[PDB]
Amino acid sequence: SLHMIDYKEIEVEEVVGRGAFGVVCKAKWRAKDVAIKQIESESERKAFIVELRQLSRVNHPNIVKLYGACLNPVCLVMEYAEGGSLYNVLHGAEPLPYYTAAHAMSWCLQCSQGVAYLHSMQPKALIHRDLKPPNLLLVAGGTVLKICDFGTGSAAWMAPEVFEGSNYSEKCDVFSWGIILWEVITRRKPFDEIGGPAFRIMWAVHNGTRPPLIKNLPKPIESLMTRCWSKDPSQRPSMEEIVKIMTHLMRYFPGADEPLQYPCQHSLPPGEDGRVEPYVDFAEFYRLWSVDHGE
Ligand SMILES: Nc1ncnc2c1ncn2[C@@H]1O[C@H](CO)[C@@H](O)[C@H]1O
Repeated sequence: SLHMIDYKEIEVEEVVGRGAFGVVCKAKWRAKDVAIKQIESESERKAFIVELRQLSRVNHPNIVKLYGACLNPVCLVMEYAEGGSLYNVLHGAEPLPYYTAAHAMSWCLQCSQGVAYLHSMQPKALIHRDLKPPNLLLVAGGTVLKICDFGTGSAAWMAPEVFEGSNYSEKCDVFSWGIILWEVITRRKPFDEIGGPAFRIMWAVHNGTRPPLIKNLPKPIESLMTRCWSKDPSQRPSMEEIVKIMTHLMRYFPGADEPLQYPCQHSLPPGEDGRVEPYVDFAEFYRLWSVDHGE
């Protein structure tokens, strides 16, 4: 429930991308920089309407803010994520930014906060259904993360019970969260070594295949990550529990407030061993952890 806008007051600019349906472009509105997604032929009409009703209910710090809409041509006027997508930060073009373990953990904590808010909606919970880096936006110097484009999304982040058509719950979003955590820690695309048609990934994941273990990952983070990957949905933690756990771990990950400002020359040596090395460094975590415990 909120704000209307007339297309004639919006100055469309360069296309910034295309998601599940419409097309997102850069733009201006009332001298404020905005981002807008419009339809490209009805059919997206139905979907766009659902997005409106949903987006009109949500109000949270970690979810893209909607400014208004319009059926003149029909489009959403959202806030412009200066920082771009998390996909582009991770796997984008040449000058890729350097990021730390604190950033990675912080992005994941903020993601779970936004999703925990959706899962706690009343009358009934909203499931995202399409959690993946292309749908995670960064602002405030790549410091603050926000979720966008609700499913209502490649097979690399989908919970197996979802492809198999079968019923599913908010626990499908918890599975995607687990994969995104592996992905920001290793800075590798999940199942990139499978490729081919999507059905080859679905088959692998359906038979129990998960992203390779990370070398030297902290036990408390590894256990949280693998629990989210559980075949059995009921065995995955709730998004609320993930928020509590991640919040407590952040105590050993200081520096999440620092903006992304250094360009890194990221290598990436695959060689399918029996594990992968993390992109981020956990040496400070262990030292700060050790200080609070025994080691
Ligand atoms: N508010 C926004 N600001 C900047 N880019 C956006 C926004 N919403 C969606 N996008 C872009 O939409 C493309 C298609 O969803 C994504 O790759 C993402 O970078």
